[PDB]
Amino acid sequence: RDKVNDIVDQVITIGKHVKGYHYIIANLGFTDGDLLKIQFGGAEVSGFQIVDYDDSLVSKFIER
Amino acid sequence: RDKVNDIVDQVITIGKHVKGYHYIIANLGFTDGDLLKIQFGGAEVSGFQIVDYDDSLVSKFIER
Repeated sequence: RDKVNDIVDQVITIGKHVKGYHYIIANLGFTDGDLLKIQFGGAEVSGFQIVDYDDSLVSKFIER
Repeated sequence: RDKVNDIVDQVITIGKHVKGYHYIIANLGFTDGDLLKIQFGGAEVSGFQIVDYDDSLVSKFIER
C-alpha cells in the first residue's frame, strides 16, 4: 500500500496518469490507498478488494 | 500567488496540465509560487519575473 502511493505520485508528476494509460494495483487493498489523485487524471485504474464494504456484516463493523 | 496555486492544483487534478495546454501567470512573481507540480506535466507555462536572481546585487541579498 506504501510503494504504490510512491509510484502513483511519480506517475502524476510525469503526467503518465492521463487517458491512454491503464494501471492495475495487484493487491487485496484497492480502496486502502489514496486514489483521489489519479482519479481525475483520465488513465483507467483497476484493482482488487477483499473487504466488501457493501456487506451488512462489514458495514456494521465500520459503524463501530 | 495564492489563488494561482489553487488553480494550478485543480488543473493537475483534472489533468489539464499535459501537453497541449499553455498557461500564463499574470504577475511579477513567476518563481514565487510552486511550479514543481505543473513542471513535468507537459503543458507550457510562462510568466513574469521582476526579481532577477542573476543580478550580483540580488544574489548578494539572498546570501544574507
